[PDB]
Amino acid sequence: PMFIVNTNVPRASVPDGFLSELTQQLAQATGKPPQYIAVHVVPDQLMAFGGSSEPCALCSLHSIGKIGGAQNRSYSKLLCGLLAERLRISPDRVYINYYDMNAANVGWNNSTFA
Amino acid sequence: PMFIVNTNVPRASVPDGFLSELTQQLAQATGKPPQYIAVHVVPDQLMAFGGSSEPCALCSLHSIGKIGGAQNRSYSKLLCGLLAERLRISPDRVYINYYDMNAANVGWNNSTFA
Amino acid sequence: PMFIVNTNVPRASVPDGFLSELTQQLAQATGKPPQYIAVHVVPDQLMAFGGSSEPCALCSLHSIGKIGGAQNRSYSKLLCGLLAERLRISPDRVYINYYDMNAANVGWNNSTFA
Ligand SMILES: [Cl-]
Ligand SMILES: [Cl-]
Ligand SMILES: [Cl-]
Ligand SMILES: [Cl-]
Ligand SMILES: [Cl-]
Ligand SMILES: [Cl-]
Ligand SMILES: [Cl-]
Ligand SMILES: [Cl-]
Ligand SMILES: [Cl-]
Ligand SMILES: [Cl-]
Ligand SMILES: [Cl-]
Ligand SMILES: [Cl-]
Repeated sequence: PMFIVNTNVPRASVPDGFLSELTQQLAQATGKPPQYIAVHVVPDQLMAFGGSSEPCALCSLHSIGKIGGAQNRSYSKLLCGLLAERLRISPDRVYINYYDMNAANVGWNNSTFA
Repeated sequence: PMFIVNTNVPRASVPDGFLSELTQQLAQATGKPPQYIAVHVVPDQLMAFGGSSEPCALCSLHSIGKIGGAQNRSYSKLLCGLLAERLRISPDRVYINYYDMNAANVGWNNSTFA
Repeated sequence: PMFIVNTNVPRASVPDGFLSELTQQLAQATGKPPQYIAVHVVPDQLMAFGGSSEPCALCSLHSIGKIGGAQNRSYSKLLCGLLAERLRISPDRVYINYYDMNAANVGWNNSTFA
Protein backbone atom coordinates (compact mmCIF):
# COMPACT_ATOMS: atom_id res chain seq x y z
CA PRO A 1 0.00 0.00 0.00
CA MET A 2 0.90 3.67 -0.33
CA PHE A 3 0.01 6.60 1.93
CA ILE A 4 0.74 10.19 0.94
CA VAL A 5 0.12 13.31 2.98
CA ASN A 6 0.42 16.86 1.66
CA THR A 7 0.24 19.56 4.31
CA ASN A 8 1.00 23.21 4.95
CA VAL A 9 2.56 22.34 8.31
CA PRO A 10 6.30 23.16 8.22
CA ARG A 11 8.95 20.45 7.90
CA ALA A 12 10.30 21.27 11.37
CA SER A 13 6.91 20.25 12.74
CA VAL A 14 6.90 16.77 11.20
CA PRO A 15 8.54 14.48 13.74
CA ASP A 16 11.37 12.24 12.63
CA GLY A 17 9.86 8.80 12.98
CA PHE A 18 6.43 9.96 11.79
CA LEU A 19 7.06 7.95 8.60
CA SER A 20 7.94 4.84 10.59
CA GLU A 21 4.94 5.30 12.88
CA LEU A 22 2.63 5.55 9.87
CA THR A 23 4.31 2.54 8.29
CA GLN A 24 3.81 0.38 11.39
CA GLN A 25 0.27 1.62 12.07
CA LEU A 26 -0.83 1.10 8.46
CA ALA A 27 0.75 -2.36 8.36
CA GLN A 28 -1.50 -3.35 11.26
CA ALA A 29 -4.55 -1.59 9.83
CA THR A 30 -4.17 -3.21 6.40
CA GLY A 31 -2.90 -6.52 7.72
CA LYS A 32 0.15 -6.44 5.45
CA PRO A 33 3.89 -6.75 6.19
CA PRO A 34 5.37 -3.29 6.77
CA GLN A 35 7.83 -4.03 3.95
CA TYR A 36 5.04 -3.44 1.42
CA ILE A 37 3.98 -0.10 2.91
CA ALA A 38 5.33 3.11 1.40
CA VAL A 39 4.77 6.48 3.07
CA HIS A 40 5.33 9.99 1.74
CA VAL A 41 4.96 13.26 3.68
CA VAL A 42 5.05 16.62 1.91
CA PRO A 43 5.23 19.65 4.28
CA ASP A 44 5.37 23.41 3.75
CA GLN A 45 2.69 23.25 1.08
CA LEU A 46 0.75 26.26 -0.19
CA MET A 47 -2.79 25.10 0.44
CA ALA A 48 -6.19 26.17 1.73
CA PHE A 49 -9.14 24.27 3.16
CA GLY A 50 -12.49 26.03 3.29
CA GLY A 51 -10.70 29.16 2.16
CA SER A 52 -8.55 29.10 5.30
CA SER A 53 -4.79 28.64 5.62
CA GLU A 54 -4.84 27.02 9.06
CA PRO A 55 -3.08 23.63 9.29
CA CYS A 56 -4.69 21.10 6.95
CA ALA A 57 -3.91 17.93 5.00
CA LEU A 58 -4.78 16.39 1.64
CA CYS A 59 -3.96 12.69 1.69
CA SER A 60 -4.39 9.51 -0.29
CA LEU A 61 -4.22 5.81 0.50
CA HIS A 62 -3.69 3.39 -2.41
CA SER A 63 -3.79 -0.37 -1.89
CA ILE A 64 -4.48 -3.55 -3.85
CA GLY A 65 -7.58 -4.55 -1.93
CA LYS A 66 -8.21 -3.82 1.75
CA ILE A 67 -10.25 -0.79 0.65
CA GLY A 68 -13.98 -0.45 1.17
CA GLY A 69 -16.81 1.40 2.87
CA ALA A 70 -16.19 -0.07 6.31
CA GLN A 71 -12.40 -0.28 6.13
CA ASN A 72 -12.20 3.31 4.88
CA ARG A 73 -14.23 4.72 7.78
CA SER A 74 -11.75 2.85 9.97
CA TYR A 75 -8.63 4.21 8.25
CA SER A 76 -9.96 7.75 8.55
CA LYS A 77 -10.04 7.42 12.34
CA LEU A 78 -6.53 5.96 12.44
CA LEU A 79 -5.03 8.60 10.15
CA CYS A 80 -6.87 11.61 11.57
CA GLY A 81 -5.67 10.55 15.00
CA LEU A 82 -2.08 10.40 13.83
CA LEU A 83 -2.27 13.71 11.94
CA ALA A 84 -4.00 15.34 14.91
CA GLU A 85 -1.40 14.30 17.49
CA ARG A 86 1.83 14.39 15.50
CA LEU A 87 1.10 17.30 13.14
CA ARG A 88 -1.43 19.35 15.15
CA ILE A 89 -3.96 19.15 12.33
CA SER A 90 -7.67 19.41 13.13
CA PRO A 91 -9.58 16.27 11.91
CA ASP A 92 -12.14 18.39 10.06
CA ARG A 93 -9.37 19.88 7.91
CA VAL A 94 -8.21 16.51 6.61
CA TYR A 95 -9.19 14.81 3.35
CA ILE A 96 -8.14 11.25 2.58
CA ASN A 97 -8.95 9.80 -0.85
CA TYR A 98 -8.99 6.00 -0.99
CA TYR A 99 -8.01 4.02 -4.06
CA ASP A 100 -8.53 0.28 -4.55
CA MET A 101 -5.93 -0.58 -7.22
CA ASN A 102 -5.98 -3.55 -9.61
CA ALA A 103 -2.78 -5.59 -9.36
CA ALA A 104 -2.34 -5.10 -13.11
CA ASN A 105 -2.09 -1.35 -12.56
CA VAL A 106 0.56 -1.40 -9.84
CA GLY A 107 4.13 -1.57 -11.07
CA TRP A 108 6.93 -2.83 -8.85
CA ASN A 109 10.36 -4.40 -9.32
CA ASN A 110 10.38 -4.25 -13.15
CA SER A 111 6.89 -5.74 -13.41
CA THR A 112 3.39 -5.50 -11.94
CA PHE A 113 1.61 -7.53 -9.28
CA ALA A 114 -0.76 -9.12 -11.80
CA PRO B 1 -13.98 19.09 -4.03
CA MET B 2 -10.21 19.42 -4.25
CA PHE B 3 -8.10 21.26 -6.85
CA ILE B 4 -4.35 20.79 -7.11
CA VAL B 5 -1.95 22.52 -9.49
CA ASN B 6 1.70 21.55 -10.00
CA THR B 7 3.75 24.00 -12.08
CA ASN B 8 7.32 25.00 -12.91
CA VAL B 9 6.36 28.66 -12.49
CA PRO B 10 8.23 30.32 -9.59
CA ARG B 11 6.54 30.83 -6.22
CA ALA B 12 6.96 34.60 -6.59
CA SER B 13 4.75 34.50 -9.69
CA VAL B 14 1.82 33.26 -7.61
CA PRO B 15 -0.28 36.36 -6.80
CA ASP B 16 -1.71 36.95 -3.33
CA GLY B 17 -5.24 35.68 -2.82
CA PHE B 18 -4.78 33.14 -5.61
CA LEU B 19 -5.85 30.31 -3.31
CA SER B 20 -8.91 32.34 -2.29
CA GLU B 21 -9.74 33.09 -5.91
CA LEU B 22 -9.55 29.40 -6.80
CA THR B 23 -11.71 28.53 -3.81
CA GLN B 24 -14.31 31.15 -4.72
CA GLN B 25 -14.33 30.34 -8.44
CA LEU B 26 -14.66 26.60 -7.83
CA ALA B 27 -17.45 27.15 -5.32
CA GLN B 28 -19.40 28.88 -8.09
CA ALA B 29 -18.50 26.42 -10.86
CA THR B 30 -19.15 23.26 -8.84
CA GLY B 31 -22.04 24.66 -6.84
CA LYS B 32 -20.59 23.14 -3.67
CA PRO B 33 -20.06 25.02 -0.37
CA PRO B 34 -16.66 26.78 -0.21
CA GLN B 35 -16.32 25.48 3.35
CA TYR B 36 -15.39 22.08 1.93
CA ILE B 37 -13.31 23.19 -1.05
CA ALA B 38 -9.58 22.51 -0.79
CA VAL B 39 -6.97 24.11 -3.05
CA HIS B 40 -3.28 23.27 -3.35
CA VAL B 41 -0.64 25.06 -5.44
CA VAL B 42 2.85 23.64 -5.99
CA PRO B 43 5.29 26.00 -7.76
CA ASP B 44 8.95 25.72 -8.79
CA GLN B 45 8.49 22.15 -10.01
CA LEU B 46 10.92 20.29 -12.26
CA MET B 47 8.72 19.40 -15.21
CA ALA B 48 8.42 19.39 -18.97
CA PHE B 49 5.48 19.39 -21.35
CA GLY B 50 6.21 18.11 -24.84
CA GLY B 51 9.86 18.02 -23.83
CA SER B 52 9.78 21.80 -23.33
CA SER B 53 10.50 23.48 -19.99
CA GLU B 54 8.43 26.59 -20.67
CA PRO B 55 5.62 27.45 -18.20
CA CYS B 56 3.20 24.54 -17.86
CA ALA B 57 0.93 22.92 -15.30
CA LEU B 58 -0.37 19.49 -14.32
CA CYS B 59 -3.60 19.75 -12.32
CA SER B 60 -6.36 17.60 -10.87
CA LEU B 61 -9.92 18.20 -9.69
CA HIS B 62 -11.50 15.60 -7.41
CA SER B 63 -15.19 15.87 -6.59
CA ILE B 64 -18.04 13.67 -5.40
CA GLY B 65 -20.28 14.15 -8.41
CA LYS B 66 -20.39 17.33 -10.51
CA ILE B 67 -17.99 15.69 -12.97
CA GLY B 68 -18.95 14.97 -16.56
CA GLY B 69 -18.40 15.65 -20.23
CA ALA B 70 -19.96 19.11 -20.45
CA GLN B 71 -19.05 20.19 -16.92
CA ASN B 72 -15.40 19.23 -17.43
CA ARG B 73 -15.14 21.32 -20.59
CA SER B 74 -16.51 24.24 -18.60
CA TYR B 75 -14.10 23.65 -15.69
CA SER B 76 -11.17 23.43 -18.11
CA LYS B 77 -12.06 26.77 -19.69
CA LEU B 78 -12.39 28.34 -16.24
CA LEU B 79 -9.22 26.86 -14.77
CA CYS B 80 -7.06 27.30 -17.86
CA GLY B 81 -8.29 30.88 -17.95
CA LEU B 82 -7.21 31.40 -14.35
CA LEU B 83 -3.80 29.80 -14.92
CA ALA B 84 -3.16 31.91 -18.02
CA GLU B 85 -4.29 35.15 -16.42
CA ARG B 86 -2.72 34.66 -12.98
CA LEU B 87 0.27 32.39 -13.61
CA ARG B 88 0.93 33.27 -17.26
CA ILE B 89 0.65 29.63 -18.31
CA SER B 90 -0.53 28.97 -21.85
CA PRO B 91 -3.71 26.84 -21.91
CA ASP B 92 -2.10 24.46 -24.42
CA ARG B 93 0.56 23.57 -21.84
CA VAL B 94 -1.94 22.58 -19.17
CA TYR B 95 -3.41 19.19 -18.31
CA ILE B 96 -6.25 18.83 -15.83
CA ASN B 97 -7.32 15.34 -14.79
CA TYR B 98 -10.86 15.04 -13.43
CA TYR B 99 -11.97 12.48 -10.85
CA ASP B 100 -15.55 11.66 -9.82
CA MET B 101 -15.08 10.14 -6.35
CA ASN B 102 -17.44 7.70 -4.64
CA ALA B 103 -18.46 9.14 -1.27
CA ALA B 104 -17.25 5.92 0.38
CA ASN B 105 -13.74 6.65 -0.90
CA VAL B 106 -13.46 10.18 0.46
CA GLY B 107 -12.31 10.27 4.06
CA TRP B 108 -12.89 13.32 6.24
CA ASN B 109 -12.99 13.95 9.98
CA ASN B 110 -12.76 10.35 11.19
CA SER B 111 -15.13 8.83 8.64
CA THR B 112 -16.13 9.02 4.97
CA PHE B 113 -18.85 10.92 3.16
CA ALA B 114 -20.90 7.80 2.43
CA PRO C 1 0.29 10.97 -21.30
CA MET C 2 1.77 12.13 -17.99
CA PHE C 3 4.51 10.54 -15.87
CA ILE C 4 5.24 11.66 -12.32
CA VAL C 5 8.10 10.47 -10.12
CA ASN C 6 8.49 11.38 -6.45
CA THR C 7 11.72 10.28 -4.79
CA ASN C 8 13.95 10.92 -1.78
CA VAL C 9 16.99 11.07 -4.07
CA PRO C 10 18.58 14.54 -3.95
CA ARG C 11 18.03 16.98 -6.82
CA ALA C 12 21.76 16.99 -7.53
CA SER C 13 21.59 13.25 -8.23
CA VAL C 14 19.17 13.62 -11.14
CA PRO C 15 21.30 13.66 -14.31
CA ASP C 16 21.05 16.52 -16.77
CA GLY C 17 18.59 15.61 -19.51
CA PHE C 18 16.61 13.18 -17.36
CA LEU C 19 13.30 14.85 -18.25
CA SER C 20 14.22 14.71 -21.93
CA GLU C 21 15.04 10.99 -21.79
CA LEU C 22 11.77 10.25 -20.02
CA THR C 23 9.84 12.27 -22.61
CA GLN C 24 11.60 10.44 -25.43
CA GLN C 25 11.36 6.96 -23.91
CA LEU C 26 7.70 7.36 -22.92
CA ALA C 27 6.72 8.64 -26.35
CA GLN C 28 8.30 5.51 -27.84
CA ALA C 29 6.74 3.26 -25.19
CA THR C 30 3.18 4.61 -25.40
CA GLY C 31 3.29 5.28 -29.13
CA LYS C 32 2.13 8.84 -28.53
CA PRO C 33 3.89 11.93 -29.95
CA PRO C 34 6.38 13.43 -27.46
CA GLN C 35 4.53 16.73 -27.86
CA TYR C 36 1.71 15.16 -25.83
CA ILE C 37 3.96 13.80 -23.10
CA ALA C 38 4.37 15.60 -19.79
CA VAL C 39 6.98 14.62 -17.20
CA HIS C 40 7.36 15.70 -13.60
CA VAL C 41 10.25 14.80 -11.29
CA VAL C 42 10.11 15.63 -7.57
CA PRO C 43 13.37 14.91 -5.69
CA ASP C 44 14.42 15.43 -2.07
CA GLN C 45 11.15 14.01 -0.78
CA LEU C 46 10.48 12.83 2.75
CA MET C 47 9.49 9.23 2.10
CA ALA C 48 10.04 5.64 3.13
CA PHE C 49 9.55 2.24 1.54
CA GLY C 50 9.14 -0.74 3.83
CA GLY C 51 10.12 1.43 6.79
CA SER C 52 13.48 2.12 5.15
CA SER C 53 14.66 5.58 4.16
CA GLU C 54 16.99 4.22 1.46
CA PRO C 55 16.51 5.43 -2.13
CA CYS C 56 12.96 4.82 -3.31
CA ALA C 57 10.32 6.26 -5.62
CA LEU C 58 6.53 6.53 -5.95
CA CYS C 59 5.38 7.14 -9.52
CA SER C 60 2.29 7.31 -11.70
CA LEU C 61 1.61 7.11 -15.42
CA HIS C 62 -1.68 8.54 -16.68
CA SER C 63 -2.74 7.97 -20.28
CA ILE C 64 -5.86 7.93 -22.42
CA GLY C 65 -5.62 4.31 -23.50
CA LYS C 66 -2.35 2.39 -24.01
CA ILE C 67 -2.71 0.90 -20.53
CA GLY C 68 -3.25 -2.75 -19.74
CA GLY C 69 -1.87 -6.00 -18.39
CA ALA C 70 1.05 -6.61 -20.73
CA GLN C 71 1.65 -2.96 -21.51
CA ASN C 72 2.02 -2.06 -17.84
CA ARG C 73 4.60 -4.79 -17.28
CA SER C 74 6.56 -3.37 -20.19
CA TYR C 75 6.31 0.18 -18.82
CA SER C 76 7.45 -1.04 -15.41
CA LYS C 77 10.57 -2.75 -16.73
CA LEU C 78 11.36 0.36 -18.77
CA LEU C 79 10.73 2.82 -15.95
CA CYS C 80 12.33 0.82 -13.12
CA GLY C 81 15.34 0.31 -15.36
CA LEU C 82 15.68 4.06 -15.87
CA LEU C 83 15.26 4.88 -12.18
CA ALA C 84 17.86 2.24 -11.36
CA GLU C 85 20.39 3.34 -13.97
CA ARG C 86 19.92 7.10 -13.74
CA LEU C 87 18.83 7.60 -10.13
CA ARG C 88 20.44 4.55 -8.50
CA ILE C 89 17.09 3.40 -7.08
CA SER C 90 16.52 -0.31 -6.58
CA PRO C 91 13.57 -1.59 -8.66
CA ASP C 92 12.12 -3.31 -5.60
CA ARG C 93 11.86 0.10 -3.91
CA VAL C 94 9.69 1.59 -6.66
CA TYR C 95 5.91 1.71 -7.03
CA ILE C 96 4.27 2.86 -10.27
CA ASN C 97 0.51 3.36 -10.36
CA TYR C 98 -1.12 3.18 -13.79
CA TYR C 99 -4.26 5.08 -14.79
CA ASP C 100 -6.27 4.66 -18.00
CA MET C 101 -8.04 8.01 -18.31
CA ASN C 102 -11.33 8.60 -20.12
CA ALA C 103 -10.81 11.36 -22.69
CA ALA C 104 -13.72 13.30 -21.18
CA ASN C 105 -11.83 13.45 -17.89
CA VAL C 106 -8.70 15.06 -19.31
CA GLY C 107 -8.70 18.82 -19.69
CA TRP C 108 -6.32 20.70 -21.97
CA ASN C 109 -6.22 23.95 -23.92
CA ASN C 110 -9.46 25.38 -22.47
CA SER C 111 -11.46 22.19 -23.16
CA THR C 112 -11.36 18.38 -22.95
CA PHE C 113 -10.38 15.59 -25.33
CA ALA C 114 -13.95 14.23 -25.24
CL1 LIG D 1 -1.05 -2.86 -1.85
CL1 LIG E 1 11.40 14.69 15.95
CL1 LIG F 1 -15.03 -2.74 3.64
CL1 LIG G 1 -6.83 0.30 -10.82
CL1 LIG H 1 6.30 -8.60 -9.48
CL1 LIG I 1 -16.77 16.89 -3.12
CL1 LIG J 1 -13.93 6.44 -6.22
CL1 LIG K 1 -2.85 10.66 -23.22
CL1 LIG L 1 16.70 17.31 -16.45
CL1 LIG M 1 -2.15 -4.70 -22.50
CL1 LIG N 1 3.13 -4.83 -24.56
CL1 LIG O 1 -11.23 8.50 -16.12
